[PDB]
Amino acid sequence: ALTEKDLKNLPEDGIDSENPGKYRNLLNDLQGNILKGHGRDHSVHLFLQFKPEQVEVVKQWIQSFAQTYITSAKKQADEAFKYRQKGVSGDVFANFFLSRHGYEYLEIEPFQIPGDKPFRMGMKNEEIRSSLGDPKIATWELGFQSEIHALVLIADDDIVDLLQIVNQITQKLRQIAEIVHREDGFILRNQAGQIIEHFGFVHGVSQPLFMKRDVVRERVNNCDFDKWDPKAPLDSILVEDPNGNTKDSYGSYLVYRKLEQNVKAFREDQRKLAQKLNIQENLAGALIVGRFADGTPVTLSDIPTYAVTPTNNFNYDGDLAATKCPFHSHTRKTNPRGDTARLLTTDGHFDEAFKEERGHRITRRAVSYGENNPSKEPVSGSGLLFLCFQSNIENQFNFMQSRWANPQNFVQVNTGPDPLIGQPSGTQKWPKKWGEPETEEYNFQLWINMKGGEYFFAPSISFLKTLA
Amino acid sequence: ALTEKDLKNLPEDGIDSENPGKYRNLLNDLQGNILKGHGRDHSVHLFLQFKPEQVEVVKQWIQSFAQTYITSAKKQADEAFKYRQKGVSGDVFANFFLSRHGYEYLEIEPFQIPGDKPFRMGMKNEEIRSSLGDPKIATWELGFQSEIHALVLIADDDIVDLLQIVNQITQKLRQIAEIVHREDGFILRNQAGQIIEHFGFVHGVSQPLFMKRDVVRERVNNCDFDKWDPKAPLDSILVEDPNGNTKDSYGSYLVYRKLEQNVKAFREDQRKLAQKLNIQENLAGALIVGRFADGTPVTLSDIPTYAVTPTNNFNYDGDLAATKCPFHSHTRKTNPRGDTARFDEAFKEERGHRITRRAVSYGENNPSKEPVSGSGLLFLCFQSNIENQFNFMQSRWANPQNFVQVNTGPDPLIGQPSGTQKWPKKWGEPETEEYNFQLWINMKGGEYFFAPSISFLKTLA
Amino acid sequence: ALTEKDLKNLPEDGIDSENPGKYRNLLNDLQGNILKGHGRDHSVHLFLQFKPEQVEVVKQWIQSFAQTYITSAKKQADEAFKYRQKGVSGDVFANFFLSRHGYEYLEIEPFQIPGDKPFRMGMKNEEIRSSLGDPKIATWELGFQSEIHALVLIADDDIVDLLQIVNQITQKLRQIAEIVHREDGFILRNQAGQIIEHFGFVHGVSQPLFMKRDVVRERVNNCDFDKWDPKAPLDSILVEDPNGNTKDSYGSYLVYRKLEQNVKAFREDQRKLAQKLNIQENLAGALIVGRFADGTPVTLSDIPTYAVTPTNNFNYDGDLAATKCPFHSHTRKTNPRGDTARDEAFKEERGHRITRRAVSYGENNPSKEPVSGSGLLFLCFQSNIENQFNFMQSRWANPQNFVQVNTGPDPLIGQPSGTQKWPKKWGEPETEEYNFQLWINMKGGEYFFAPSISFLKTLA
Amino acid sequence: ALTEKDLKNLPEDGIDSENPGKYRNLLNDLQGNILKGHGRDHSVHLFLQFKPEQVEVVKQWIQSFAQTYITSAKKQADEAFKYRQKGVSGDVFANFFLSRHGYEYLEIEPFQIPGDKPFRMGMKNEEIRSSLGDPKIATWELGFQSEIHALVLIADDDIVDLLQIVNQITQKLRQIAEIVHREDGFILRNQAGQIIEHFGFVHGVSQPLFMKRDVVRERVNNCDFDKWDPKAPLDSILVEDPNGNTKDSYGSYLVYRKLEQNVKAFREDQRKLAQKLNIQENLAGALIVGRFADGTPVTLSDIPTYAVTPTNNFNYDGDLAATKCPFHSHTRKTNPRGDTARFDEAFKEERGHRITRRAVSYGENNPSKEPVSGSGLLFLCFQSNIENQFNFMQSRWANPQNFVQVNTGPDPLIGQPSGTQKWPKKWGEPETEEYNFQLWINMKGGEYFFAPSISFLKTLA
Ligand code: HEM
Ligand code: HEM
Ligand code: HEM
Ligand code: HEM
Repeated sequence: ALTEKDLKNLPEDGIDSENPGKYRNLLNDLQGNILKGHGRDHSVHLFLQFKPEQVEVVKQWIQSFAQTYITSAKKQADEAFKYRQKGVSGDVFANFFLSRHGYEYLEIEPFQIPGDKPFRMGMKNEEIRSSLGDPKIATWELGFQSEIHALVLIADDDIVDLLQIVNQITQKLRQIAEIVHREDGFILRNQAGQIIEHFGFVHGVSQPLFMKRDVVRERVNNCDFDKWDPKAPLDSILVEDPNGNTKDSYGSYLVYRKLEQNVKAFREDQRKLAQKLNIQENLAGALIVGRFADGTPVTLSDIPTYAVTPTNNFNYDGDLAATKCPFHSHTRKTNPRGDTARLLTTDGHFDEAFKEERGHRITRRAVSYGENNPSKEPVSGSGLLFLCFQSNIENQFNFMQSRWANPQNFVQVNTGPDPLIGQPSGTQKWPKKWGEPETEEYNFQLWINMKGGEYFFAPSISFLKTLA
Repeated sequence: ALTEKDLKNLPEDGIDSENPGKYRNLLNDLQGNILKGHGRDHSVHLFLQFKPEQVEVVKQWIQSFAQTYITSAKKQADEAFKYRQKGVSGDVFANFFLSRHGYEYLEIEPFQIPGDKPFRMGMKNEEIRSSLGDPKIATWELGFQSEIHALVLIADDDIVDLLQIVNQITQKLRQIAEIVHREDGFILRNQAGQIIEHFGFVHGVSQPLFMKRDVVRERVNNCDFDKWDPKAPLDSILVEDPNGNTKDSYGSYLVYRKLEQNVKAFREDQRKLAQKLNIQENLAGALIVGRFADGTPVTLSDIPTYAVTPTNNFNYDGDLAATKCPFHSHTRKTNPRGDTARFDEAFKEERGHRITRRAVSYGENNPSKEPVSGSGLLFLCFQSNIENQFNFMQSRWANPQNFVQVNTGPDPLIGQPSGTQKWPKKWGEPETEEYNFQLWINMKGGEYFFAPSISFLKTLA
Repeated sequence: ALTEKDLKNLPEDGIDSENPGKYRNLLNDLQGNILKGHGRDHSVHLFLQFKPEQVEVVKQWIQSFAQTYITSAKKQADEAFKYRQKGVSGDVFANFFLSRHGYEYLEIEPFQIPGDKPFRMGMKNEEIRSSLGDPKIATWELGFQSEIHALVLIADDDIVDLLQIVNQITQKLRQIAEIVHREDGFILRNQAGQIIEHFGFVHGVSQPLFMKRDVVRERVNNCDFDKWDPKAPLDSILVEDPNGNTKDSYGSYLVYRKLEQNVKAFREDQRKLAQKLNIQENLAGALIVGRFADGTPVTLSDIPTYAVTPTNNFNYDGDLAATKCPFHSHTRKTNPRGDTARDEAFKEERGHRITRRAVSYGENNPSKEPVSGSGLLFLCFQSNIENQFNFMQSRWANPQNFVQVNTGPDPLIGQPSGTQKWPKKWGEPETEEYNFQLWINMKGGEYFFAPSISFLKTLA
Repeated sequence: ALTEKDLKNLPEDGIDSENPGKYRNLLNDLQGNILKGHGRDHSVHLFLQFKPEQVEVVKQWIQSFAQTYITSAKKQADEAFKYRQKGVSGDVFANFFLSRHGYEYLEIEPFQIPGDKPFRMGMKNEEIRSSLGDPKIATWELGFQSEIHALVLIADDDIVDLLQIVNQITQKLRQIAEIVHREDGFILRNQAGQIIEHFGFVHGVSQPLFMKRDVVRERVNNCDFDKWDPKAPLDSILVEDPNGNTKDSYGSYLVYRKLEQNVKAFREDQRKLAQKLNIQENLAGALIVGRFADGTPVTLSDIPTYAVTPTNNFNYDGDLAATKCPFHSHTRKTNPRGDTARFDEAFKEERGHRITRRAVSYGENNPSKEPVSGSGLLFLCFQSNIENQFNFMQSRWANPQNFVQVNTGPDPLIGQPSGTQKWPKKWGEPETEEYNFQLWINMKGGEYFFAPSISFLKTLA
């Protein structure tokens, strides 16, 4: 019975998984890892292509997997609650995702396939590739060149147990599917214990928030959200599953991209940038990313502050000319925190324009691959397994990459591409002295390579359980 | 060339140790641990009485110690910078302090001895004892009953190495001095990794800030400064060293007090208070201290809320009647945040009484245990004027029953003598009930010292 | 050159990898993990079926794998030496094995396929199954019911890294092969840090030894060799690779069996046995296995004694009537230490030994009691499967009359189960009958050959 | 009752601390750390000189320390038992030792002072120094140049708590004694978790054994002692305390020596030796010490075996020509395992020279580093006769060039003065080459003490 209103407006404290009220049925039929990350230290990603002419036994397998393993949002919350209260660790965590091709394999009518246009086109689609600035599909890792039908995600803190359970699951799975690709994701940490990505920066700091446990935690640590509200409405991440079987059956769209990071070359380019500007290497890093390695926002400081829990309580209102945090910095390109509402609004509707800007946000659930020692500097074979959720790929991930990160004239003319993820690489203007207007041009090179991926839908659990 | 102006007004971002500008010479000749704490996990405190008739060899020893070991504020900042940037751990940290009696031992002329009156009088002085409400000197631990000339402080994160270095240092030291007392300080922590004191409360939260690294961290991570500005001027902590060699030779006055904490009895009294008011035990704690054990200010909340960086950008403007945080609570007694001004001139004066705390713990290192005796706080603080700062805070704020208002009662944590407080029955409502919270902290000994400029110590012989 | 003499007689200190003498060329072309275990904490086992009509590209893949990853015995020894001397870890460990079906897929002429008869027949063969007392092939786990061509084994101490490297390897591999089954092996330990198996017993103690580093360690730290000599000749494990590129090209035959252990039921049966005999649970365990859980040989003691290096320099000469260690106990069945010879007969008895390279699967917490899904990935090497593993199972463990009439089957591994006679009091003759049940289930496996490296490097 | 027989013959399984039988009174009145090491990870050593004319208050202090802190052998065993059985940690461990000078300070009559001649002479005695090959007393560290009366030893696994307890103990102690020197001992370990000394070799492997727990553990791990019996009779370590309160009152003589180890130079010398002989560096180490770094005996192997618990089950009967383990190697010099008997009576006499080691490390705690000075071994050992045990071992075995055979040369590790050894070119073959391995251990000070019975100390005042 959830209305338009209920989906467009998050409660003030978020959705309370212990007292869900009208969101109870939703949480029971929605898969986990969407509204709140599964939080497990290890994961396995199995990309599947179902075997020809085996539709009925495939459906039986999916059904059994949904009955036995898939974790709902309610189950995810209950497992976290039982762990905190009684030290009892829960079952493995599991998600199941379908591509558009997967829906076709399953003989679901076109009109019943999730409607998102990028999801239907697929990440190999030439128009999609062109719009993202992505490389040719022939450059992708072999696993991703196959037609992918589905993704199985299994996660757990105990790696050896995770491997055993995966090996059990795969016995029946292999009868009906080719496993065309596998990843074993993990969480990289720095010596302070912060979660980082391979270039050494704390990662996952700024997220749309939905669940009470997150909202309340973030509020107490971010000054009552007095500079930035991280809450987001449910309709920025959920969509009705057109084939769900409850009054409140929802899913979300997944973007999966394997992003290789050339750490050695990145560090060299960062040092060179620092030498050219005659600044500290750590500040050069902060100008590229928008934060110091520890998470300190460069809009707020020209030095790292080393807080283990970095602040998210800022906007760029004290930095309108972007002489502290440049317009090109990754954080400011991907989350303008109002820049588009000021700079690109001429009818004066700041509030409406800011709401629209905020509607482009993505909910990240990324993990690392490759080298697990963060002191090392891999050239290839290490990076980020980029996963994010949204209700509209065209308006969220694709928008963020194609309209914000890539273009040289966003948010203002001659900003240049995002030096971390913008394709193609180009020219940025860097402040010589933090907080002062004079800049110098430097072409920071793109040290991230797209190695493959796909768009999926996370269906409602009831859909999956009644497929056979 | 630092002027009156430079000393009375801190720069907006504090003193930048990596780009010190006009403060460069000051930072080279000022000892560390004053403007910013040494931050090491372990320390050794050696209290000295120099041996009679050995003035010249004592001076030679002090000179060698200053040349080899003493850490300047600049060196301290450089060691932290090298550690962050390259993982290289620095030398051991060291301070050296002299008492007035120590200056006299060294045959320094009276006009050249630091001028602070409490420092000159000494912590054993009867007037000082009476003013502080302190116990009789005959009750102090034996080590502190000796005439103390100096204090050597050595600190390091690696405890075993620290002990070896100390044992090396003490070989030549014992030739020229009696070590009359030793402490081995350490940092107590809660399960979240926050620094606490033996009663279980997060500790060292609210400080005067001077250095850029501290000022910016606080501003960025603790919600800016619009309710409470933690910056302080240099003249609230530094004093020109009358015997320094440089144009910018400064020191500071140290108060050292060994404060024994009866954890078992404190917890019992806290439970009895809670049960008398029919409130949660954690809230009873918060009414005694002014914060919950997790650091949550009781003026802002009647429950703990677990902020990772405990809140400090607040004042009592939403709590004028003190029915959330009582006037008697330790934090509100020791930092009234404008109560005395209730303006601008009066608040500046009020803020001039602040102290810069550099305390460490002694005794039991397992924070789950409940020692009765032999555990507590090695209370160290710095200031430019002991009469106006530590002594003022203890004698005029914490102890009196009529500060800040009539019948407030003494600070139930540190006030001497103990007395009667009025406790709100319901947080945020006016009705109170009287309860005599007992004093569970005992003064076991201490002394006042001066941290001299490094150049003074390096050219003493 | 290696002569018959060199293969039939191990040097007194074993083969010295750092000064190999006449064995130098052999160690260069022989895969690791055979003469000495790879010693890595984690492993991944990938069972392969090559895709139809892709023989040439399969050969190219195998060749690249042999050039890039396969660890020789010389490389294995060098990696251990560099690790001890300089702390440098070095590469992942890798083996590659072929089944007879794999040889046929690769269009290798029959006269060139390794000659061992069980190997050629395959572990699914009905005569093999019957001989071993094995269950029907339809009861096997699904992965093992496919026709298996090859096994890729990759191992490393750093599990996360191992997983990344495996995922890299499998990208090109999947183009030319189905991965029909996977295991992730790991090492179970007790609180003292000794390697154990799921029933709780220290495991991997008694082995044929070949390399100096093993021989000397064992001699120095395990009380010399005067009661039991653990050395074995190279011809008890190595076989000439008919397709190697020199006369010094050797391989070995691998037996792989997934053996599920019902820990819960085993412990109950052990407790019931102990109650029936009115003895301590731990002694009942020792009578089943031949050792206490801590490794203490039950022939030597009726109590555990916690030796750090579990004892292996013993025989049953003080226990001829088997009233301390019964004739049915697992250790005494699988290694009679002279019972069958009661000189030439003892040498023959010792020729049946197997070199074990097993690892665990399933539950990694050894305090738990899984019913199914946990056990031992049993791997062993030999030069002659008929005379070694198959002999040990079919002629020693299984039969009721080995080593003497009415001994009964090995209560741990004997198939089918039956009746054992158990001493009421250790060291005294009176026994009582009890049918210990079989709590190990064969879930699948295959026989393979580990070829010489030069064969694999020049296959395309 | 204890008879001559009981003291000259250890029971087959050693003394059972849980069931002591005839040894019950002995274990109550005997200090710990003698028959079995205290096994604590940290210790503090306080060397004392009692203050002139304060004999009676010194006696009262010693009495209170014996009543409150000193650990008997029985208490030590009970604390270990409770810890294993219930996880309950015990009190700190403590010993108290007196020098001959300390006995004289306490006005104990000469006939009542322990009779051992080296003990009475003192380690500063010129004839003692000459006999040991020791350096001039003026080269010792300053702390050891004082007249030392006593040594207080306090030990615990929890370093911070140990420090606090020591600081408490020293308050009353300082009233009646000068603390002339302090060490903070610790246990150095290699990456495998084995206890090592600074040169990197596993240390403490071969010991005389007395207590059942040790005897049984060692027996099971050493092949039922079939090559070497490590047991020793009680009279090789215990001495009747002439001033104990019963006939079951015993003590032992302590040798304490601070031995500095030049790790950097030792490693260079080892590498030079290896290059000259064209052998592996690890084997060169084994030829110096008698064992590889991991403990593997070089008499048994020319390669390390890396067993975490090294074997002790060997003698040199497979190596009579000493071409595997040279006659000069430290282990073979200090424990010939029958070389001097080459029988039964001579081997018994040879075994009577053994010492029971209770050493700990000082200085650098990171074993990967290579200190030149300031790091080493705090060498402690016990015996019933210093002349026949430690002094005999150093002066008659380690030092002489003609022990055990002509032109063996000094022990290259500890022999003073240094000289020439003959090293086998190829392990197990006779041809040798001369190389002068240098002495990289420096004696920095020490003293001989007696560990008195507890009853003596408890009734001293
Ligand atoms: C290997 C590739 C990438 C790296 C290393 C990376 C790194 C980071 C870092 C260090 C942060 C700052 C801390 C945080 O809030 O998490 C961040 C934030 C973020 N990144 Fe990325 N990023 C990557 C790819 C992407 C891509 C492809 C997108 C979207 C198209 C994206 C969108 C975001 C967003 C939305 C934020 C949060 C901005 C905010 O709310 O302040 N990132 N990224
Ligand atoms: C064992 C004795 C003491 C204990 C257990 C103790 C405990 C605490 C605690 C828990 C806080 C709150 C957190 C913080 O800001 O650090 C605090 C604050 C403080 N204490 Fe103490 N204290 C002790 C002695 C003293 C003494 C003797 C003084 C001065 C005479 C003092 C002055 C202060 C001041 C100035 C603050 C900061 C108040 C603010 O700015 O809000 N304390 N103390
Ligand atoms: C899950 C199945 C099995 C378990 C739990 C198991 C367990 C053990 C145990 C605890 C030992 C004693 C310690 C040792 O020397 O390793 C051992 C020894 C041994 N086992 Fe097994 N075993 C299993 C299967 C097999 C099979 C199938 C064979 C051969 C057909 C075998 C052959 C041996 C041999 C040869 C020894 C060494 C005996 C000796 O030399 O004293 N085991 N086994
Ligand atoms: C810094 C000085 C010394 C070092 C580094 C050192 C090192 C060692 C090492 C590595 C061992 C072999 C393992 C073991 O403990 O059994 C050992 C054994 C021994 N050392 Fe020392 N040692 C030192 C000084 C001394 C001195 C001064 C003596 C006697 C005068 C001595 C007597 C012994 C004895 C008796 C053994 C055992 C011999 C045996 O029973 O096999 N050591 N030493």
